[PDB]
Amino acid sequence: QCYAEITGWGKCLPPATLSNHDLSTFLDTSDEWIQSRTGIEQRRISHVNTSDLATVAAQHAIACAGVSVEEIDLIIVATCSPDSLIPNIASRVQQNLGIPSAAAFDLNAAATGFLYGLETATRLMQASHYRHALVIGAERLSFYLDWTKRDTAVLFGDGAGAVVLSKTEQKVGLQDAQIGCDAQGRDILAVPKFGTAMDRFDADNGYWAFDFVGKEIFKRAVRGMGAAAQQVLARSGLSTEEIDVVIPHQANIRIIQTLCDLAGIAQDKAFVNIHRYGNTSAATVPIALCEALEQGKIKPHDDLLVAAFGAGLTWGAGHIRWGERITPLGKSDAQLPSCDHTALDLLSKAIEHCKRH
Amino acid sequence: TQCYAEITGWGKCLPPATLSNHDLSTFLDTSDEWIQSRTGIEQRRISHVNTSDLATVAAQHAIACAGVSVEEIDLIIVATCSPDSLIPNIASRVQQNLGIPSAAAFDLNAAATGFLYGLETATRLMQASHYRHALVIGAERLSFYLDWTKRDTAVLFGDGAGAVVLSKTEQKVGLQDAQIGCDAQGRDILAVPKFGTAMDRFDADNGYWAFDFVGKEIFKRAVRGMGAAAQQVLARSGLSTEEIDVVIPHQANIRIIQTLCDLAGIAQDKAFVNIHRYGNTSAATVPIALCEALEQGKIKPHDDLLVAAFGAGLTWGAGHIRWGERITPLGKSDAQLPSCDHTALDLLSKAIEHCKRH
Ligand SMILES: CC(C)(COP(=O)(O)OP(=O)(O)OC[C@H]1O[C@@H](n2cnc3c(N)ncnc32)[C@H](O)[C@@H]1OP(=O)(O)O)[C@@H](O)C(=O)NCCC(=O)NCCS
Ligand SMILES: CCCCCCCC(=O)O
Repeated sequence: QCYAEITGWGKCLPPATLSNHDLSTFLDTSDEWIQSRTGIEQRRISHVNTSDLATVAAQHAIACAGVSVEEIDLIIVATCSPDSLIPNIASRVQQNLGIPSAAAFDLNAAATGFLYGLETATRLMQASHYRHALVIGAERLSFYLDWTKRDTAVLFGDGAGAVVLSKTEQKVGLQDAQIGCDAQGRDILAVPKFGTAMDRFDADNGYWAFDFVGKEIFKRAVRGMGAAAQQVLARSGLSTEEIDVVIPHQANIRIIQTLCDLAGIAQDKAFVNIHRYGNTSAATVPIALCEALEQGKIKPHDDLLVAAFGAGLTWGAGHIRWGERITPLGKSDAQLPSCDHTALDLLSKAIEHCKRH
Repeated sequence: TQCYAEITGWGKCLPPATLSNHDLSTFLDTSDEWIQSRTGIEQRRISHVNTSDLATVAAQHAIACAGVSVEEIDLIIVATCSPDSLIPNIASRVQQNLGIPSAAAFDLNAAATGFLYGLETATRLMQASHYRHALVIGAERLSFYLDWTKRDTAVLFGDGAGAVVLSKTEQKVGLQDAQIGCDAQGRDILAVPKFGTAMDRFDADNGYWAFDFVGKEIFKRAVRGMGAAAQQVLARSGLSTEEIDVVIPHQANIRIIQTLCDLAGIAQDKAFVNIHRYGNTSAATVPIALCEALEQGKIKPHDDLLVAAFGAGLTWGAGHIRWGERITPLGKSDAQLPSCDHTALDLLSKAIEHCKRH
């Protein structure tokens, strides 16, 4: 019996920041409404592709773990916004990092993708011959947004988070997990016409709908994450009070609060950074984990509950038992190339096109 | 304690519209003579429906074949590089279509090696955790991507889907050892760089994307990648090469398949080939081939199978499957695609005209 210890953690947030005030200059919205309803103050807009965000996050996690790129056997990138479909962006991260041989694939389960990835990498390592793995959640959601619709335009940001996993006999890392999907919620969070269903030669194919029914997402997410968390906790044999930290998906603060309240988990145990970055889909959990560790929220031997949901409607929860070390072995100098533009400047073309159309 | 994931169901979905080599000759400077001689491809299928619809039908056939209830399916993996949509994933669409409650549902992209990646992943998930039954699907609508003015690539690819159902068991069956990987130095020799979030969303000409393709370099890297993976798998199995009963390869090029077998010392007649009927269907190739090998009586109970594949990445893989007792379906499915009211040329008419005009 082995386990997959989380030995490295890292993040990459692009520098360009879009404030609620910035959004109010081109949409009929306010910082007052957004902060009160969502809890989001700011979000980051990438000047580079998803794979570049993923690469920097991975470099930080590798340094943190002190592992050699020659030791990495498996690379999973969880994303719904890959640079390209052919080939996958896991292979681009592999190419960028100079990792020889590793299995490299992209996984799409929306914002639950990082937990899906962590479950998958963990079980691969437990049942087969993978010694070290790199699991990355990375998104450039700004690509997708309709800048005339305030409902969806204020919720999402770009970013990437990463972990490195190391095979061990110590009972650490992901213990039980339950992942799933409520396919009856499929049509309430969707971009139906980007992908091979779109008309390739229609000049207006860029003006797609972002389907979004917020109250239905709320209900299904709470139900989905809640029951998954219960299964995990029940299988662990832990009482609810033994959970030290909750690392949730960062989509909505009231969802996080409701999840904890219905579970009877203390509100102050949930790590929240949505105010800074908004919803970065698959990046939310690994960015949050990385920041929780940086800010001293996770102690050695802590019991963590991870929980997430996403378009699908995918859902999941996991129980992580932390090991001995909460400090990086090394630091990485890795950074994105310099950003010569403001967030409004980056979005200028897309805003003008959506408004004209 | 030690369990295994038996392949208990297999199924396929090939769309009805057939594009012949003659059809291709009416709008490209090519001939059936050249294509059949050079590639061995006679026909390929062009879908009138989205990838998820192909995936759904293949799954229905596999589920009937396995005699499993949709309530028993705990995991759905769709390997594809041509999904209907990115948000949400198409695994969830298959789940919605089939009425599967609760199952983990995700899309996996490792190009044509995706089915083997999927089979490895589902197997290990079942071995290390609480998944009793899984559905693993390779499904593609590659016709979406093609430049119909370029005969080089336009004659090689097709649409389709294949599926398996896996069932947890104590019997030493299903996927035994596997080795999967990626040669990222081959990343730039097979690619469609400008479809995805790297593309200009508001450029009216963003549909006319280029391909990176260096055929001799793909050949070399694919043979090297699959060959060494197959060796690792065989070496870990403790089997001699003569004990392999059937090879189920990726159907990209017949000389690649031949070279793989020759360098491994595997008899050429053990490799199952259906590229002549369907061309390269990326992640669907292996599961369609497996399904057809079973239908045609090529796989016996207790046979040792070698699966091998490669794809853009350059991803690569091999697997050793030990077959169990049953090679016949428990049930048949009536599931079919909706009627196709168009010929393959009619389906491709708009895309052909646009590519020619541009
Ligand atoms: C076995 C192998 C020789 C197969 O070759 P092939 O792709 O079937 O055919 P080739 O690319 O060698 O083409 C041979 C000639 O036919 C011509 N040709 C190509 N497509 C044609 C068409 N549709 N009609 C008529 N002639 C054509 C070419 O001009 C070429 O001549 P050239 O060498 O002077 O350019 C292999 O070594 C190879 O090169 N494969 C390339 C692709 C590959 O290996 N994998 C792709 C999977 S994604
Ligand atoms: C132009 C798109 C064709 C599909 C390329 C991937 C096929 C493979 O992996 O073998």
